[PDB]
Amino acid sequence: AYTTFSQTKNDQLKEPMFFGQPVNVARYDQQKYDIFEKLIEKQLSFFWRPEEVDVSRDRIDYQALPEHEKHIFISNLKYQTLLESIQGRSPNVALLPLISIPELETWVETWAFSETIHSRSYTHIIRNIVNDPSVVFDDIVTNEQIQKRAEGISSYYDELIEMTSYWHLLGEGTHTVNGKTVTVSLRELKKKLYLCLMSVNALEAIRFYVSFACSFAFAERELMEGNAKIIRLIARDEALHLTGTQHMLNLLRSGADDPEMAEIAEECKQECYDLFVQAAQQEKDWADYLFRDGSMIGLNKDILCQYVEYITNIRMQAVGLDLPFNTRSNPIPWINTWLV
Amino acid sequence: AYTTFSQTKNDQLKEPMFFGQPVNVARYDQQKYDIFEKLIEKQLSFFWRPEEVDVSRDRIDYQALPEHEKHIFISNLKYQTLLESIQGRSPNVALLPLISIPELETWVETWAFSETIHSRSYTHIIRNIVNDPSVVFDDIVTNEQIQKRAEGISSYYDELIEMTSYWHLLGEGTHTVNGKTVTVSLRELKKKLYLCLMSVNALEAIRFYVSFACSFAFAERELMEGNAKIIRLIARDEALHLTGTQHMLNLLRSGADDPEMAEIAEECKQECYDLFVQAAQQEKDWADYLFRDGSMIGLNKDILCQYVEYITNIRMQAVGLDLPFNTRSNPIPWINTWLV
Ligand SMILES: [Fe+3]
Ligand SMILES: [Fe+3]
Ligand SMILES: [Fe+3]
Ligand SMILES: [Fe+3]
Ligand SMILES: [Hg+2]
Ligand SMILES: [Hg+2]
Ligand SMILES: [Hg+2]
Ligand SMILES: [Hg+2]
Ligand SMILES: [Hg+2]
Ligand SMILES: [Hg+2]
Ligand SMILES: [Hg+2]
Ligand SMILES: [Hg+2]
Ligand SMILES: [Hg+2]
Ligand SMILES: [Hg+2]
Ligand SMILES: [O]
Ligand SMILES: [O]
Repeated sequence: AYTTFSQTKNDQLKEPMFFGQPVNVARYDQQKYDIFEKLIEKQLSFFWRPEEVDVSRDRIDYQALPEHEKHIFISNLKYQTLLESIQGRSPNVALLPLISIPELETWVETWAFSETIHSRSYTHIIRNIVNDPSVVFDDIVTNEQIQKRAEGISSYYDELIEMTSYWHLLGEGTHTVNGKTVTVSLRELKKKLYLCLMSVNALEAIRFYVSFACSFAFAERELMEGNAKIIRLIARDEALHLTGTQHMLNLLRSGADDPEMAEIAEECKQECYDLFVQAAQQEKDWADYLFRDGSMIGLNKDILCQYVEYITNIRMQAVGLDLPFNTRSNPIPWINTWLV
Repeated sequence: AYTTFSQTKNDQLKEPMFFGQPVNVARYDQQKYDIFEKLIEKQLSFFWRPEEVDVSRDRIDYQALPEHEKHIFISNLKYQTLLESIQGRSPNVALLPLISIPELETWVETWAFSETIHSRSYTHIIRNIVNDPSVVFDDIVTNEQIQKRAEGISSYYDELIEMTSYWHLLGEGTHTVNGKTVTVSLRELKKKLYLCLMSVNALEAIRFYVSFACSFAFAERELMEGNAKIIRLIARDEALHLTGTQHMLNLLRSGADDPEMAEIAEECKQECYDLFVQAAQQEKDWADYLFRDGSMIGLNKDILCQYVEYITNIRMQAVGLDLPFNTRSNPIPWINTWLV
């Protein structure tokens, strides 16, 4: 029941963000929520080309790094690459088919595009600091430790995508597919989308910032400057991305959009909460692998765990969730230098 | 089923363009088909922003235009806008779930993004010439003369998408859904893909170029020059888009990527041929509506039909199809000043 151009003439200002009539005409002279049009404009003004960034000094710095520091740097970079690869395609494949207002549709496609740029920036770095990029990339696929911290992200997207396909193909109701009773509930699909959004928020607002911190710890040492410039540009984009999800989520919560969504947000707020807690624990567990061969002066498991609790509390409060961790001050104030 | 991150470590250099294992790691240090990485690079270097183009004098030009000429200009514009709206979302929703090599996946996302920039530019133009955009945007959805090609185009995409979902959910075989038998064949799915692709090639290589001619005729008379500058940038991007689909199609029919595709394409060559002729015929018929109240300088029914046939022959030959029209030289050499 999905269409690349619905023939019904509809008022796009009255459609909900998700699950309404598929978007027809892409117009930008008006919007239901101008925040998304503002995000598109901002992201477009931030356009940057990875290959332009000079990383010729990074090869020297990297090779000069002690084995354990190279391990920290490379493990962190491989994790960023993993998430970036997923973020480049998922917003488009999982969300795009469910959007019913033009400004949000284009925001998602712009957001997804900026992610491929980030992935390209990572190839640019890897390619210039290692002899064979294939070892780094192949390792990303295997290596349980990396897939361990990312566990749950791709599977959630995949589940939303599958449920969406059933909805579009069969419509709401109880069906019989190859002798099996398959239930298709729009309410259930909405919750899956809602929670997918919460997970993407946790991903970009928490997981990536923890990685930024690890990257900048080297920048603080006057090392890996090329990579540092790239991380600064990426973080600049990420701030827009998480701003977008925080708005989608808080707007759905307000009851000003789809009424059922506000009900859903309230109904499963414990799931939203649990999603962040698990995400936070995963970042902590990752520390054991990251520092397996040793840590660095101002970068270890304790400092990383403290930062996770710090950033998690801030992100959760921004979407109206109770705080799971004790409140504390920024364990690494030096990161402000590299951010904003 | 589809996944946003296949856990199997595979060789992306040996996967076919479509239907192979979903792409995991987005890497750009290597590629099976170099052309896609070059197109991404070129498209990025062509980045531009509609808002930066001065279109301040187009409103006065449009108002002074004779009624029939206003009709010609606005009808043409509405058609282009319709097509960009489709091209912005469709490549992503339709092709992404079927791509199995990284360079092709990112090209499609970059190509799609590029299309949203074009849609944004049309809003920029429309807002600075009618000061009442809604009338223009709503007519796109319902205009009978326009909503004929749109239907066929959206139909190919929609059918491919639907068959793709069935394949991903149920796989090949004979299934039952609520008392009905549902057959899923990979051969038929591959044919549909080959068919969207051929149709998209005609959309960008023929349909849009005819519209470019409709647009630059005004520029030749030093009118609607704001619009003209924007169309030049769009046509510049379009050359890359058609180059992309041409390579996809030639690789698929040559048998170097998938022997079954080469086999399938040879079987439906007559269908493809007719598909191309039909597209050309729709563009021709559009002339009766465009010049129903009179034609203009250097542009009329006969000239347009000549250009359609000239362009169609070139594009079809480029993808290995026979020429349906009598050969001739460019009927409007002056167009080359705005194209290539
Ligand atoms: Fe990113
Ligand atoms: Fe992001
Ligand atoms: Fe376009
Ligand atoms: Fe195009
Ligand atoms: Hg998700
Ligand atoms: Hg860190
Ligand atoms: Hg819920
Ligand atoms: Hg919640
Ligand atoms: Hg802690
Ligand atoms: Hg198509
Ligand atoms: Hg024309
Ligand atoms: Hg064919
Ligand atoms: Hg064809
Ligand atoms: Hg003709
Ligand atoms: O990002
Ligand atoms: O295009």
